[PDB]
Amino acid sequence: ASKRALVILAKGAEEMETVIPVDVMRRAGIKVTVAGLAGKDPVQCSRDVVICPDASLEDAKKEGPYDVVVLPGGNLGAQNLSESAAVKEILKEQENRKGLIAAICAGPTALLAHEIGFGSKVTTHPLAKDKMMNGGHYTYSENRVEKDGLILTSRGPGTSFEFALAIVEALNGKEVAAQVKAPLVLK
Amino acid sequence: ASKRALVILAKGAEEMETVIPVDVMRRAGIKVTVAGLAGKDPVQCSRDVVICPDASLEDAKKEGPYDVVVLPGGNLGAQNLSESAAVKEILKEQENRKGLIAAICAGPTALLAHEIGFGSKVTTHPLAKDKMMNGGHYTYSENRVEKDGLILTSRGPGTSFEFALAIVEALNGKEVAAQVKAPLVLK
Repeated sequence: ASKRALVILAKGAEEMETVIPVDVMRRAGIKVTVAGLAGKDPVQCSRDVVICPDASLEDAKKEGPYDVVVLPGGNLGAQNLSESAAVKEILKEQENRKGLIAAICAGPTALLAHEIGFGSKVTTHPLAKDKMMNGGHYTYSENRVEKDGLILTSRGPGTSFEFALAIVEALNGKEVAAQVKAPLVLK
Repeated sequence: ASKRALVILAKGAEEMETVIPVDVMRRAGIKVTVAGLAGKDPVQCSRDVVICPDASLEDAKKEGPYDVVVLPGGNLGAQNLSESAAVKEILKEQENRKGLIAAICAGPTALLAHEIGFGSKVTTHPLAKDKMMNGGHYTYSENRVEKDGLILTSRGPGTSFEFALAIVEALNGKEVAAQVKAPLVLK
């Protein structure tokens, strides 16, 4: 049986932070659903790459549970995630059921919006720190990837491989992460 | 005036190797055209990410010249590039006019197919070396990014940031590459 990932794709998502996790997770044999927040229409990412989701979020949320819920960054994508009642519900259920939640760059600020994982040690993009830390509900880290229990965070486009491989390790183990990593030609 | 890039997107392209250069180049203020080899329909990449091109290659090739032509990798994407007469023409014109050609992973094997840049020092994905070296028409390198004149090559998903930043440096200079790099949170 394979593990399953839900990647929530909103307008303004950082496309590198979307595609790197999707691709790496699929290399790991994870069943990944790219779910469009706004429906199954194509999504215009932050740098104008247009990605066709696998499903609407509306549909995908009925086909859970997922072993991980992934929140890409990009300032405007994260804002859309933060404003969504559907995202709130998905994250609250995931946290209740002790499933992994993984967010990168500005993505963790949706955790704040939805009151998820308070008390966790987290990282974000440097420019998103102040937003994440408003109210002091998290403890900040400058590590490239941070994991505190079921809350997995990371910093930016350039940490996306490390983030994705951390998700793979959490779901499928160290050996699978190492096997997936080698063909990537990472430093 | 801005520099212009043509990114040729075929079925089976490695989506990370497509999106990272597009996004990084747009961050650099380059005007990037994502051109679908087979037309302007959505393209199913190697790990099933579906990208909507900006234009068909047929249309985009009429709107040149481009300061760089970029060939993503992915074994099957590169095969499609290698089999295309339109790609052959584009690359031969680009080489004739002394414009940059940038190829990553399996992508450089399309240079071999189209008889482009013979004698150049090149790199590829490790698994693509034998194909690239058939006939001894290039000199092989294990550097993460290799540049020999107007032939710029790189190795894999994990070298895509370095590849993209090398394109930015070649087109817009070292200072712009450094400015674009810093917000990425690269090591």
